[PDB]
Amino acid sequence: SKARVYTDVNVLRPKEYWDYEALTVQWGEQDNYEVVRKVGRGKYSEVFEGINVNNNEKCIIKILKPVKKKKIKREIKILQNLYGGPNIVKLLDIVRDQHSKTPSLIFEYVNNTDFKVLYPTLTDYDIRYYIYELLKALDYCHSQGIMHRDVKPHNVMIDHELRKLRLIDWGLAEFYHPGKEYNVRVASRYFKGPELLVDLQDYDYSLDMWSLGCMFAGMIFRKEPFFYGHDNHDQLVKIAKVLGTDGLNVYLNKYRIELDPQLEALVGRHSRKPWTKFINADNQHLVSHEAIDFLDKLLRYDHQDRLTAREAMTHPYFQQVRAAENSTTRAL
Ligand SMILES: Brc1cc2nn[nH]c2cc1Br
Repeated sequence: SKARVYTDVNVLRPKEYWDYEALTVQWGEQDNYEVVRKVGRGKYSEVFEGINVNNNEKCIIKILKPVKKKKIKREIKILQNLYGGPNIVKLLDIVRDQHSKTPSLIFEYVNNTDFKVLYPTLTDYDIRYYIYELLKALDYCHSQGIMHRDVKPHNVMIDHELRKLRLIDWGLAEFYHPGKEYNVRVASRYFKGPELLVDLQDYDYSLDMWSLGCMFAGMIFRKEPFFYGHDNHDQLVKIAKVLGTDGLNVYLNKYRIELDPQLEALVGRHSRKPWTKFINADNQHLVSHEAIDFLDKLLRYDHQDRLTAREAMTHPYFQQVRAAENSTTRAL
C-alpha cells in the first residue's frame, strides 16, 4: 500500500527535512520562561502555562519526560517543518534545565476549553466549523509529508471566542515515506484505524482520517468514545459490530492480510449497523443527511477509500464555512 495523495513529498524535500536523527538542537535560554500553573499531565509530558519574562507574552511549556533523543528530535523537526501552517501549534523555543538537561518545548498559548465542557455547548454549525478547521491542519501536515497519528479531542485546542483551533501534541507524528513499515502502536486505542488493529504496517496519512471519523461520530452522536474497546483486539471487535464483518473480510483479502486466529475468533460475524441507529432525541439536532454521508465516507475499513482531508473540505456538510472563508480571501 502507498498513499494516493502527497505520496512523494519527502523526496521533493532535502534529506535534512525528514532525517530528524541528524538534527542539532539549538537550545534557547530556560531562564526566559517562568511556569505560572499546571494545565495537564500526559503519559510522558507535563504541560504548564508559562510567561515569557522578556515580552510578557503567555506561553505553554511542555516538559518532556525521557524518551529516546530520536523521539525528541522527531517532534522538534516536525514542529519546525510545520511552523506557520494553518491551525498548527507554533513552536517558539526549545530549552532544557541546566542541571537535569530535561528538554522543554515552548509554544504559543491557546485559551482552550476541555472538550468535555466545550462540546456540549456546540451547535450543528459550530461542529461544522471546527471540523473544517481541523481538516485544514491535517491537509497541511499531510501536504508536508507528515502524519499526526494521534488525532483525538484531547489534541485539539479550541479558543471558542476567537474561533481558533490548534492541532497539538506532535510527539507521535512521523514522516511518510512510501513503502515504509511503521509501528502500529500509535494513536490512542479508541481512535486507532483498522490498519493498526490488523497489523497493516505500510499505512499512511489516511490513518488520521479514521481517527477524525471517530472524533466526529463522538461529537454528532454524543457517544464518546464512539468505539470503546477494552484492548486492541476488542477495539476491532467494537468497529466490526458497527461496520460489519463482510467489509472487514473484503479489506483483509484486498491487502493480503491474515487475521490473527485469536482475533478472528473474537471478531466473529456481524451485520452492518446503519448510522441512523445512533440518532436519538438528545443528539438529533446535530445530525443531518450531510453529516451522516460525510461520516460514512471517513469510517471505512479500506484506508485508500476514505476521504482525504482536502476531499473532505469539499463535502456539502461544510458548504457554509467554506463559502464564508472564500469570501474573506477574495476581500484579502
Ligand atoms: Br493550550 C496548549 C496545551 C498543550 N498541551 N500540550 N501542548 C500544548 C500546547 C498548547 Br498551545
